[PDB]
Amino acid sequence: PPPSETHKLVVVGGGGVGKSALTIQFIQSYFVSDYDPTIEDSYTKICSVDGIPARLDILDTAGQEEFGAMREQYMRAGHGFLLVFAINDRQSFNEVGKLFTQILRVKDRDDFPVVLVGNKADLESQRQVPRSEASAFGASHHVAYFEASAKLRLNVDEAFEQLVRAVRKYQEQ
Ligand SMILES: Nc1nc2c(ncn2[C@@H]2O[C@H](COP(=O)(O)OP(=O)(O)O)[C@@H](O)[C@H]2O)c(=O)[nH]1
Ligand SMILES: [Mg+2]
Repeated sequence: PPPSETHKLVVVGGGGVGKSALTIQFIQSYFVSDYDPTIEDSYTKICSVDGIPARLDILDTAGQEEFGAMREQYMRAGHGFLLVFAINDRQSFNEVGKLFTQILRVKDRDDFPVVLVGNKADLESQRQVPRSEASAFGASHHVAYFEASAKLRLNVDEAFEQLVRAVRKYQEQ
């Protein structure tokens, strides 16, 4: 039952990058390889980060294009964003640039809680975005970057946990 340790988190990124697979890994701790791309759902997880309990309300977006809500709605409501691309899809990496610019336009500041996730780390030979390039993009935006694999449950908890940290330090203002 935490108090202002209740955080509305939004998972955003291009289709097919692993938003559902990542979110389901965090909530359910197993890999779903074929999650209905049309389903946009919110989840809740109560968990401890840095020794402090937190209520996390996580929206797994299906995109505004066909199936989901207009993004400005949940982008305004969101307390923190998990910005996902896939390391074997440069177009998905371009899409996170666009999403980042939109978030900071909606918040009217360049310092809102965001964590960058490059998913599908298990497909190293298929990489299209160098780790150094993705890292630079994160650094230039003052955010943490994780390479994750929803398939192998690598850096799933760690990415979401870091996002909670960013939201906390932000609202220490
Ligand atoms: N190899 C690999 N494939 C993944 C990973 N995460 C998701 N996928 C695959 O990527 C596709 C899209 O994943 P999904 O969770 O539906 O992505 P979403 O559209 O962003 O919600 C599916 O075919 C998944 O099996 C991963 O970590 N590694
Ligand atoms: Mg999905």
